[PDB]
Amino acid sequence: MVLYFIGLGLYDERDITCKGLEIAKKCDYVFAEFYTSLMAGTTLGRIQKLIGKEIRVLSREDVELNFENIVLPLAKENDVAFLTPGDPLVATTHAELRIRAKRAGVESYVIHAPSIYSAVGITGLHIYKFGKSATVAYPEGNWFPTSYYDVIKENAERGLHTLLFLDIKAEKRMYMTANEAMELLLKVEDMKKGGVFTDDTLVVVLARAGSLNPTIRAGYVKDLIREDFGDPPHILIVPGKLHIVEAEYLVEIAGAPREILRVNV
Amino acid sequence: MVLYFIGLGLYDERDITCKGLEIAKKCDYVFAEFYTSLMAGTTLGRIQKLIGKEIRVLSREDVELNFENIVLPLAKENDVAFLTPGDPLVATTHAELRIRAKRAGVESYVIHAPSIYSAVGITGLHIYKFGKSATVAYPEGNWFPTSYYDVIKENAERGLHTLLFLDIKAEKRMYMTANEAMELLLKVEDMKKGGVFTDDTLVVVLARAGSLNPTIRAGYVKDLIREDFGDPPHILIVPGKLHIVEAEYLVEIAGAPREILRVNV
Ligand SMILES: Nc1ncnc2c1ncn2[C@@H]1O[C@H](CSCC[C@H](N)C(=O)O)[C@@H](O)[C@H]1O
Ligand code: NA
Repeated sequence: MVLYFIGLGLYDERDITCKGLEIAKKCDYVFAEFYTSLMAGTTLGRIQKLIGKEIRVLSREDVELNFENIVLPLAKENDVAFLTPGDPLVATTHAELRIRAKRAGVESYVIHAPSIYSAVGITGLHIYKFGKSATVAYPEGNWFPTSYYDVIKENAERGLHTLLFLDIKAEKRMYMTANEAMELLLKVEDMKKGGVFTDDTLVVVLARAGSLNPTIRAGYVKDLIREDFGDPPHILIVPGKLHIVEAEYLVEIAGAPREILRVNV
Repeated sequence: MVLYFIGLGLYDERDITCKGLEIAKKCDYVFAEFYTSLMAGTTLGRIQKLIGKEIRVLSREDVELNFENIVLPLAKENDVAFLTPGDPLVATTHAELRIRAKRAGVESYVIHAPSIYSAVGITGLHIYKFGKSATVAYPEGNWFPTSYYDVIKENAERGLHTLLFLDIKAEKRMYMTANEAMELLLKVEDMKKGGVFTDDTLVVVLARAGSLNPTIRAGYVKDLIREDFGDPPHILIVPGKLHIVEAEYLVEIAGAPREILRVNV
């Protein structure tokens, strides 16, 4: 009578840890959701074939409203697994599902998996220099989210990098690209005019982390805003003050303009 | 002709990803480093047994000074693997190694794995709320470093959580405990008197992230500074103002006192 939260990783079914795989193979019932992120290199079949079980995919509503009615009941008499993209507790609200499990008298365990939050290390930017993170959300009707713009400003003033999770509407199969995120940011800059995000701002794009050939690009907005970074998922990063070696990496590995090697201390 | 940077995960030999294990097994040579961190829930022998390859351990100097004379030469005519605890490229000096690979005409690919950076999500604290990260270092001789205290100050001041890595002496296999870290911080608070870290400060301790039975504890320094958090390694987090959902998780899951539901929200 246990519930396992198991991350599947960044790109394909093999990004799962061996610990999670062996545990998943021996669970009675296996559930999962694919609305918190996109694993571009795999399919449900591949996942099912890898763990040797049929997986019941749950919708956001099934989880947020009926987790305790669909999943927990079974966990009271069996060993149940709940699979998610990346790490199950990073930039999701799944952590609260553990409280529900507790209230239903169900023991829960977390099996971590590679996450985009730590994968940013592949950009060459020192991971400890990242500040507050934010999400660039799609404007809805007359509602135009902008708080993520202030997060960048706040981190930039402190010389810290800003990681920007990009929006996702799984049901509409919509995955915000770094380009769309750059366009939204420019529109917010146009209205707020804080000199936070312009055509001359240096940004970094990481696409399909987890795959062997992710797209890692660094450069000025004016040049990257119309560039093709490949299929989603994407994340956008606005670096703060760069260390010489961060700039060297961005140039040598992310194809940034050599001139960023010239750091303004 | 190929060098693989492969993460070993958080705690034991099963924390590597299925993808990382397959690739490691197919490599001609396998190197590893255990100076940036250790795999406390396993041994070199168990890791070597799992991969079925002999693992040549490299020291900090081997890597930082001679990576190109020890690892890259073999990577020119074979498939080589470089294993590191956690997620590759997280340790600040590792990203530069890919530049060294490029300069040597060696292709490199990164195979991610869980990192404490994302695994701390198990504390219930929202990831986007973490600010700049830092390391608590042991004072030595006439050197009393305190920047990690200022980091906590700048983060907390902006409502952000501060992730604190604790000092480690890999070669001597000696870890700084959360208890020791708190003592130092109270000591630093006594000299700077900035009202950042006191007996009433709320803190979270995460130990053995990755294992199925990690220690997640939250409470005030006055009650935790002498509590036994078990075997290392320990991770210390000084949360900023909490969101009610975070506080509820720390209470129900991390045994935090209900007092935080009114005092720290
Ligand atoms: N492989 C990947 N490459 C690029 N961005 C990714 C990614 N996986 C997730 N993201 C980013 O994160 C968003 C989902 S947020 C949920 C993150 C997940 N729990 C994790 O641990 O990674 C996506 O919309 C995208 O912006
Ligand atoms: Na961070």
